[PDB]
Amino acid sequence: KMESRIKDISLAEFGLQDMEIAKTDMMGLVELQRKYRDSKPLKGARITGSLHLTIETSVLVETLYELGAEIRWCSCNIYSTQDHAAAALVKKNIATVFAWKNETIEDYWVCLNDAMTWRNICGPNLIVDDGGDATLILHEGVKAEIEYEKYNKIPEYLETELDENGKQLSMDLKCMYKVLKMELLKNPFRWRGMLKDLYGVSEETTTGVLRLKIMESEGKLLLPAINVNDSVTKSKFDNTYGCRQSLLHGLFNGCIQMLAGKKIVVLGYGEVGKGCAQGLSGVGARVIVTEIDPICALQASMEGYQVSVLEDVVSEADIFITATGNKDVITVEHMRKMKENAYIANIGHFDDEIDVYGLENYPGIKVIEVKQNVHKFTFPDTQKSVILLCKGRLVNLGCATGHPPLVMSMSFTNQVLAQMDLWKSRELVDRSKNTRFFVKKLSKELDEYVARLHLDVLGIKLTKLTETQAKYINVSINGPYKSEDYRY
Amino acid sequence: KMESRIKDISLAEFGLQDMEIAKTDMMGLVELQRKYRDSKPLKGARITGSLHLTIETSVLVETLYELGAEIRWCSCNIYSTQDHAAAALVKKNIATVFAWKNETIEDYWVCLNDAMTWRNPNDKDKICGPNLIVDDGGDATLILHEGVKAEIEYEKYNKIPEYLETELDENGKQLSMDLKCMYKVLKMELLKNPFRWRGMLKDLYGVSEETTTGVLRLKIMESEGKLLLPAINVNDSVTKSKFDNTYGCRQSLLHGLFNGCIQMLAGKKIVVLGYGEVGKGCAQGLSGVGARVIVTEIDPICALQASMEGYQVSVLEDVVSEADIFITATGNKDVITVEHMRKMKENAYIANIGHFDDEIDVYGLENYPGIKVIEVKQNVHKFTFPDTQKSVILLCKGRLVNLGCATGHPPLVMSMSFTNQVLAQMDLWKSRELVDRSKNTRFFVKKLSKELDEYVARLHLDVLGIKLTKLTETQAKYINVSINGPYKSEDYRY
Amino acid sequence: KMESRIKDISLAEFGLQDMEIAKTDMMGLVELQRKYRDSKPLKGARITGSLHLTIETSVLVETLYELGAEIRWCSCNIYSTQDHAAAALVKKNIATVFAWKNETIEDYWVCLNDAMTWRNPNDKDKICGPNLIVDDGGDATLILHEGVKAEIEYEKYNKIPEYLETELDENGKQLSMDLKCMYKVLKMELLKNPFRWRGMLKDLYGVSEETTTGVLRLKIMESEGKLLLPAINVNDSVTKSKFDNTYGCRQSLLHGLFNGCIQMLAGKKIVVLGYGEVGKGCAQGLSGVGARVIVTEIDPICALQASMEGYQVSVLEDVVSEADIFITATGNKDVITVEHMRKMKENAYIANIGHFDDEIDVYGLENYPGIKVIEVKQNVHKFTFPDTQKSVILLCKGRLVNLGCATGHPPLVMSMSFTNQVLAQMDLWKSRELVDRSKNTRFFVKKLSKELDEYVARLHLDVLGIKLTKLTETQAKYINVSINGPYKSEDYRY
Amino acid sequence: MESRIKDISLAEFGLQDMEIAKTDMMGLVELQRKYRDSKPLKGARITGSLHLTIETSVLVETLYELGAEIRWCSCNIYSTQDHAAAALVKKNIATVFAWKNETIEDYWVCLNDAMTWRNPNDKDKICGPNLIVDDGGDATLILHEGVKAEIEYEKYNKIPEYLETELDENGKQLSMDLKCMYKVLKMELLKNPFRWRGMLKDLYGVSEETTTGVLRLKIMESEGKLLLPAINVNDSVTKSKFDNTYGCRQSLLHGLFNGCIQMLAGKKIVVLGYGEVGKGCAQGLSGVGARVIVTEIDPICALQASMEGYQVSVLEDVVSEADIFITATGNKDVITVEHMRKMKENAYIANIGHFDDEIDVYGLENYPGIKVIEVKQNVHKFTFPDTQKSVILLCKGRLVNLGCATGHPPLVMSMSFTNQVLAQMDLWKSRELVDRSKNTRFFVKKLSKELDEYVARLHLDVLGIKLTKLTETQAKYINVSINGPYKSEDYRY
Ligand SMILES: NC(=O)c1ccc[n+]([C@@H]2O[C@H](COP(=O)([O-])OP(=O)(O)OC[C@H]3O[C@@H](n4cnc5c(N)ncnc54)[C@H](O)[C@@H]3O)[C@@H](O)[C@H]2O)c1
Ligand SMILES: Nc1ncnc2c1ncn2[C@@H]1O[C@H](CO)[C@@H](O)[C@H]1O
Ligand SMILES: [Cl-]
Ligand SMILES: [Cl-]
Ligand SMILES: [Cl-]
Ligand SMILES: [Cl-]
Ligand SMILES: [Cl-]
Ligand SMILES: [Cl-]
Ligand SMILES: [Cl-]
Ligand SMILES: [Cl-]
Ligand SMILES: [Cl-]
Ligand SMILES: [Cl-]
Ligand SMILES: [Cl-]
Ligand SMILES: [Cl-]
Repeated sequence: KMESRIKDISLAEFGLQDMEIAKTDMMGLVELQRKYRDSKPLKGARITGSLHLTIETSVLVETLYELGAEIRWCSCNIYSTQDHAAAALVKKNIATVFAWKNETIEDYWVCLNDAMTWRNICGPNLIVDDGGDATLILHEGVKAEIEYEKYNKIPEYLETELDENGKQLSMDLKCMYKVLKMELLKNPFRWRGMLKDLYGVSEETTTGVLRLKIMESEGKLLLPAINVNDSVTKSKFDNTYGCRQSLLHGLFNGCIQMLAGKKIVVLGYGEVGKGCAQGLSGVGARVIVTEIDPICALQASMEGYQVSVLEDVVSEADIFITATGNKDVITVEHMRKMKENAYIANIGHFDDEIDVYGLENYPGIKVIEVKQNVHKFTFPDTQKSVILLCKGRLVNLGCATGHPPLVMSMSFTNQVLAQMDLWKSRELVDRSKNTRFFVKKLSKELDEYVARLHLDVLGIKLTKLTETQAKYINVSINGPYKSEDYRY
Repeated sequence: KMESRIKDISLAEFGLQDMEIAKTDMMGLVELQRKYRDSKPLKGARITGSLHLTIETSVLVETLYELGAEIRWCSCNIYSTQDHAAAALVKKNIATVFAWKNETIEDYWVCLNDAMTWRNPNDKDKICGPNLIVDDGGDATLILHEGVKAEIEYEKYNKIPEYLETELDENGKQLSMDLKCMYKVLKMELLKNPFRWRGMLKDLYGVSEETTTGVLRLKIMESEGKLLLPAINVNDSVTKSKFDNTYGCRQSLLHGLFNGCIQMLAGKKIVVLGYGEVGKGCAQGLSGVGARVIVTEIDPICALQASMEGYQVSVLEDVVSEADIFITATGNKDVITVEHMRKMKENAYIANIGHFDDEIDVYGLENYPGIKVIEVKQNVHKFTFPDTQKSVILLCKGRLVNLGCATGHPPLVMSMSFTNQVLAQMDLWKSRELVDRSKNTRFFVKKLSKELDEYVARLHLDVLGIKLTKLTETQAKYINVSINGPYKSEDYRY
Repeated sequence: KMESRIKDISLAEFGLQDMEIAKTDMMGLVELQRKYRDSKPLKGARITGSLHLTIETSVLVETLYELGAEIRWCSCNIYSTQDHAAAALVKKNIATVFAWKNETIEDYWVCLNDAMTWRNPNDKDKICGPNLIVDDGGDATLILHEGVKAEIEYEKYNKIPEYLETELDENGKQLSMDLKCMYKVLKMELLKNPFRWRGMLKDLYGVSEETTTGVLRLKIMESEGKLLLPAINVNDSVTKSKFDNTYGCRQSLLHGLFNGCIQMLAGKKIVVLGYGEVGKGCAQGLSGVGARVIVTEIDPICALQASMEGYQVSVLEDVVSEADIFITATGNKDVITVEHMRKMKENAYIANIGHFDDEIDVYGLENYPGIKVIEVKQNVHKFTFPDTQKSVILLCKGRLVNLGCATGHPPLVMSMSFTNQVLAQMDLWKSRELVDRSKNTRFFVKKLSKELDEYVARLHLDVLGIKLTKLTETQAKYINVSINGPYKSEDYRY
Repeated sequence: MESRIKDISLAEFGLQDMEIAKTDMMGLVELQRKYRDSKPLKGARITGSLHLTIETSVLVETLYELGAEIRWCSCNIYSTQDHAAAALVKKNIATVFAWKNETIEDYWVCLNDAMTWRNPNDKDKICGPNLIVDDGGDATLILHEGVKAEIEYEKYNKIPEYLETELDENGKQLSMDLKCMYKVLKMELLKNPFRWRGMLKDLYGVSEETTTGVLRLKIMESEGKLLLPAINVNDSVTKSKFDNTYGCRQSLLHGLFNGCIQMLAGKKIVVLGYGEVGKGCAQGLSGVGARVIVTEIDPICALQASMEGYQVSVLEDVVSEADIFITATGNKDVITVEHMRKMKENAYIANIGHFDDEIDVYGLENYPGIKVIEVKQNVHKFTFPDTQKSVILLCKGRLVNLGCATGHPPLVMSMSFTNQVLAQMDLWKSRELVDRSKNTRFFVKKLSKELDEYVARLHLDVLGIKLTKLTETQAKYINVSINGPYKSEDYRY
């Protein structure tokens, strides 16, 4: 496909308006445009992006374009796209987009595959990823081509509708496999052909980084990678403060009830859980925390929160928010013990945290649409119901518009810097000898730079060290100011 | 009009779903239905309501209906109606509704007038008014009193009064759109029947007023001896002012800002003008998500309260150029002027949470010479001045942002406010016989008792799993109160 | 007793230093001194005070002195006196003081009686009483009323009444130490002069009551027609109840706990019994340092307020075995019983912040069969039950922890409370002539006006750099108030 | 030989507080229960330089129950709790040299005494400790400076001139701490010029408790001057994220409430430094209604403060209007005399960073014609002669939480001290690998994440925390062991 696939081009005007307003606070991206718009450090680069296509993301895409790159983009979640944002990008020819709000799981993988396809067929030079789906289709595509040549037929794991243990494959796996199968019939050298020109990936979130580290250990990582999620100016701000506002927005839109005085269980008290808890407390809720890490559990106590095992609180709590990045944290057996009209939502990257499949396929269960992406499930034996927000997917992006511009600018300034780093290192990626790669992070020098670029947004005034002071604490006047192990 | 005027009847199904979910937390109204649905304490009563037609309001209307009343309803703001809620009411024949989201100011007054019009049960042909009124902001009460004034002035000179035909006030300034459109309706009614409004007085037994601003208008009429019917101040029940006004807004304001303002609130300087019941709640919510609240206030006691909560207290002039967002919660007039807005910084957001659009000089802004306006989104406008080229974003034309850009307060707290409403309506209706107009031309404003105020609270304890302690005989005697209450003096401030 | 009784006069220098520092924030008292030191509105008045003798109280006493009054003072609690503050007053001859930290209950009543005793200015040999009383808790008011009762009963049978000699109450139970020691003083005074107390009535013009508990005792006397002098309820001024009671305790409780309890508050389950003016503040402070507050309450309205602030509301029975710390703020009796304390866990801390030691059954605990007690530190005792071998730590024998283990509320907020006191004393004194005892005559309890309540707040705005906004003529008219106030209705709850 | 303390009769009150404190110090209670029989530290001589509080008494008791002989001194002239010191000497747990309100001269004599041990083989001779528990780096400093002084003594065969002078290399007066330390080093060169180097033979390591002391250790490591192995206890997650932050949240307030008579609500309080400590200080101050203004040099920390609703300014722009100033930088000359002269009447100034350098106290006390008066125990009001304005300083610019109050509470100190005991056990168990016949560089290391999580587990029951346990599938999905560790080494919590 050389032209874009979006919902409505006429929404472009509203998108450009929001983009300009958003830029007031996205000073990091505005500075990169101002500074590098003439020198074009990314000239000639082909960038494919798999990341929530929001207004904030449009400014990221615009920044990459102003720096000389050609762009192809898709969203990393079926409900997160903002149609007016997508329209703005195609209206100005900044990028070729394959994204719309409320995609089917089938269309999600077709869009991702389209975004990965470039014309003279070849692939991208760089990848901006959030969740690891773009990275996954690449690696699984290479595996599928190896297995295809070995037996000279379509591999049986792609045609079966079951996994290795007899259980149904997830819809995401079936739809991806379906795309990989269609591509083996067109060209069985497609994916391995892309490797010649791939110079790296920037990964945005915790869950995607986990998938990258697993590949690194096993020696299966096929391109350089930069962990953007673990920059201080991303994990300590986006993950925490972003969700503090973003979760509330999502709950206010999907849940009609008052949060004050309710017992709200936050499962997981990591970077995201901490923020969720702050916001919920901020509007009068009584947060109960669930956690497996004894250090994180103690942190929750120190902030005045009760720490319990879900089993002891499931019958009495009013709302459940999963923020673990784990699997089967809320089971169907848990949901049956919940009380009438208990709300369930997820803010971790995938829909595995809540057993949504088990709930939808429960024998004789009744489901009704309460509103746009909010469903009420009623069990036949007890006659009790539970309300699920946007089928267990990211509520902050599914029921609302995700994090606001200021924090996304910090996350995206890191992305641009990561893309520039990977591109500037092209020459060192020699595949005639080195087919195996590692995950690295951006330096603390750049991490502090990202923070400096956003100080004027909030009228912050930094103090400057004197020569003597700098020497006393043993740091340079211009930084960095802390050790690599410092936790902020 | 004997049939309803709404946006879309097919949205009724979604409305009934939200109503059932909302009822999980609205235990006060659910209890009143359970208790009085058989005895019908309001049987035969004709109730007209002028109050934001939200899902929460649908449950209020349903409660009044289950208690035997016939209902006619309209919204008290052009942007607050939830079309699916309105559809649910007409779908089940609970009430006759005249309301839709995004009404014109002209249609607002026509809807209110329609809601006030009833067909005479004796002679299905003639016109009469309601027996009771549920009001929020005082507009239903205003059209009644101004209608009576207009009829007095009509008979005196035997012609349409000149104050209704002019488009200017007593000083040469343009009348507000709300006054022109109301006057236009009063004029049309003088041509149909010049005894319409005074005719309604025979059967009017009272009004329940929901908000601070409407109560102010009632107290002014009481002092001047111009109040034409009994009134109950629902806003000053402890279970309304200390919960709805404060905790309702804590959530409700944030919802409105999140929907209308795309920016992050954390670290921003947000000015909350007015630190009363509403301002206090607004400040709590804003702080809750990391904002730096600056407070403006005229009351030295309220100003000190703000300091004790860690907030800076300043005059708007000293903070207008640096602050990022402005929230008016004063119940006053011209708190944000055009001269203030010109000194604001690029893309500063302005919003109002007090009952009317007077707090911000919206008329002055829209009519500023050579100003450019553009719609950022549904009910959000960006105004750009021609000389400085700087812009300000206004949320829903300076009207209630919590109801204009969002869905207002959540069910739990509205159930507390509405349980008071039902009790007020039952009180006014039960006192009918004492309202003798052949002699008593003087009416007053009263409040519900503390006994009932505590009752409202008891009805909602199970929603949040609250467990009350019960006094022993000795304890009750020691603190000099009954085991069953009331537990505090009338002057207690909670 | 011409001369004072205090612990150590050499501590006077430190007291005068703290007084000057405290005055930086006590702008209300500093303004009254500046304004009235020349005109002496209280010249010739004899004032007896029964109120915690802290540095803050020294500035109150100094203010009354600069306004022309002669002063005699005692503390209203055996642990609250700050010896350096008492020394400062006697060093400068501002007042005659009878107070020291760690008084015995016996000495407490002797000090109060001494403070009530004055030398007749006409005939130096004879005795008389005060003209005005500054009271906190109602003990000065109590000894007066019980003294009059004792004299009536003395003349009736011409002998010492038997209720004063017995060590038991009407049901066989031991009298409280406070009753025994007061009775012992009243008995001595009947032997010196059986017309002493009734003689004081001739010149008594009123009492200013500082706290909730004392006001309750005044209202009971008012109903029964037993109140023998005019009274002003200072506690219910907005600038007292909404600041002192709430914000004072937010800091003051923490100070007390940090000094008496060695443990960390963060993450602990702390039960606050009573969520009134004081409880609300206690909860804010505790949350502020990471505690998990659980609330007990009998009032459904107050219970709901606690929920809205994110606190769990439970009955003590359901949380007594698991909670770590217990804080009583009810103004009630037997809220923590010995049966409750036996179910508590090892080294659970128990403290009280309500005015008297009745909230916790301290007598029952100290007299429990075979119980072992040990002093952990200055005014902190650990009690160990013999059967379970478990222990509970009690802070300063169940008396005011904020004043017993720490120094009470800080200057800023006490200045607001004490500015009301001075204004109350001036009011009572200026009304002398209207107090005619040759006639019926029932006395009542009244409050200060809102005009004065706002005045108190204005006097403290500069302390925190608060900038008030001023209403325009139009704005004042729109909201129907004077530009200079008052700004709210009498029923407004702030 | 025998201890030096204020009053032995206060011992009974100390033992009472120790037992109460142990209810929450479950980490130390568990170590005692577990290792009291096997005595993993048997035969070890431990010298400690750390605030002698009730909490510290439980640490000392734990080390004793594990078989060590102990000598102890405080690491600050105002932090000692006399009843705690008395308790240790009453039960013969340790030999103590500490009392509240020491003179700077006596502080260094106490530290030197604590470092002195009687040779077990030949009772006549002197030796040093095997292990050192340090907080601030003073025990580590006297050792290194003592070795330097002995090298310079033999070279020139005379007392080095830098020890006799009362001035530094630029003509400025030496700090009292340097003069008094030098005075002790000089006296020891006259008794025995091989004393300090003699201790090196048996030194197996030091556990450093605080940020500032770690900085001093890292400087020595870079320069190749570190003379013994070291463990950075301060950077364990169960120390920096709890003690530094949550400890101060309560501890600062306690100090201010005791030293400052004023109400904190509504006041503009400047917290200089928004690091681990600053964050906690700000939380507590906000908790009681103050309006916190933050000062910071780090753009990342500055942004963190904004996100919590705090204004971030340079001191110059807020010094005339702010009411209270709290230094938490670990830096030098953050509050100067020129700053204090611009402050308003009765502005309060306090420090919570480890040393008194953050505030120019020397400059203030020695200002021409200044008047000083004692407001109370360790609180002084200084009045400038030209403007007539005054500033109140809390405990001469030293740790206000420990100077005006009792420091952090037991729960968090148990977490910090459980790390200490584990560090001491680690250093002692590695003795054999410390071979000085080969002159190797010594480095600073940290405890493992396995142990860091262990410390947290030991304190879960104190607050009734209930941990969830991962299933086999879950553990595999997130790629961790069911028993941990649960996070990567770079994770910031
Ligand atoms: N009182 C206590 O009980 C206690 C407890 C723990 C640590 N400490 C001490 O507190 C100090 C700080 O500890 P930490 O762990 O927070 O250190 P940290 O590095 O975490 O924080 C120090 C902060 O100060 C900032 N800073 C440095 N110089 C500055 C200047 N001139 N102006 C503004 N900001 C400046 C740094 O950027 C940093 O954010 C250390 O001296 C440490 O020993 C004391
Ligand atoms: N408004 C937004 N636009 C784009 N990405 C977002 C937004 N809000 C959150 N995210 C990203 O989505 C990721 C989770 O999929 C987060 O780690 C975050 O970086
Ligand atoms: Cl619990
Ligand atoms: Cl490093
Ligand atoms: Cl229509
Ligand atoms: Cl200011
Ligand atoms: Cl002009
Ligand atoms: Cl005597
Ligand atoms: Cl005057
Ligand atoms: Cl519960
Ligand atoms: Cl054992
Ligand atoms: Cl030499
Ligand atoms: Cl030299
Ligand atoms: Cl500012």
